Amino acid sequence: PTHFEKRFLKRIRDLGEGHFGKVELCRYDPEGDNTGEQVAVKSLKPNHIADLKKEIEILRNLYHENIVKYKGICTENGIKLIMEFLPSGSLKEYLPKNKNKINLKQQLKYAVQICKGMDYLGSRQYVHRDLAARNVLVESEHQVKIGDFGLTKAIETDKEYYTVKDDRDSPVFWYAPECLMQSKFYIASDVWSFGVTLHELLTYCDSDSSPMALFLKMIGPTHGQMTVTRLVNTLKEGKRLPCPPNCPDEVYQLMRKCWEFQPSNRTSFQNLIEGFEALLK
Ligand SMILES: CCCS(=O)(=O)N[C@H]1C[C@@H](N(C)c2ncnc3[nH]ccc23)C1
Repeated sequence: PTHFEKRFLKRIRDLGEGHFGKVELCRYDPEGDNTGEQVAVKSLKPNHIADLKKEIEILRNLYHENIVKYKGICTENGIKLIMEFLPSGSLKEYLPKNKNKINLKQQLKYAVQICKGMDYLGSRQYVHRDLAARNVLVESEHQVKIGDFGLTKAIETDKEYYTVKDDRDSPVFWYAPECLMQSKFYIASDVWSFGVTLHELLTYCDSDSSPMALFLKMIGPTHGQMTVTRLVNTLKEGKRLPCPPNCPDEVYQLMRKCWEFQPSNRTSFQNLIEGFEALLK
């Protein structure tokens, strides 16, 4: 049930790619008649096998309505992670195609669902470290799920954070000051990334309004080396992503509470759930 044979995983197309990992759409077809189920397969790009094993162990341990469902594994010396496939794809793919169909009420319900999924992940003592719209999957127009855990780490025992020893290519434009200045990741650091994801969601994932595009227009291009320093300085000055068009004051105030410079001053996911639900009538 949880073991998928590689020869029967018929490649269809790519769903997404990282630096060292890729997610592909496959049809698991053991009958050879093309009636098999479509699944999302995460593997290693052409090791790092230990990190995919950790991700598998994390996802197998998560059971929640707003978290992509683990289905099993496929072995090669190598390993692949098998997950349910959500045909509507990420919010980055879905929102620009459905701008007219999705109103503020629906966006706020997605924000509650992501916070519920994140609060559940935090209760398991994990930090996601990669919360962005590209990682939020659309199950239906009424439901979303957190769909990738490639950077997820277990919080160091009796500590409030995880210290990254690598961070090779990480989503710096979604990162809190403590991640950028000290490589320390708190549950509060995910709260900051959430505020950035909420900003993406409210702009319908418009590429011109993306966190990278906006910050590249605020700071200016330098590439690779000085980007993080110039981002830290911009954040120290009190500059934040602006209020999206048609975002009400009440929603922006919640978003701004995700963006307090100090981790201890930020709102929690439980407070965000209650705050958004109070706006839903
Ligand atoms: C290492 C690559 C990270 S990434 O590319 O930034 N995001 C992931 C691609 C995936 N995604 C769009 C999916 N689309 C459809 N069904 C799905 N099930 C499970 C996943 C998934 C999330």
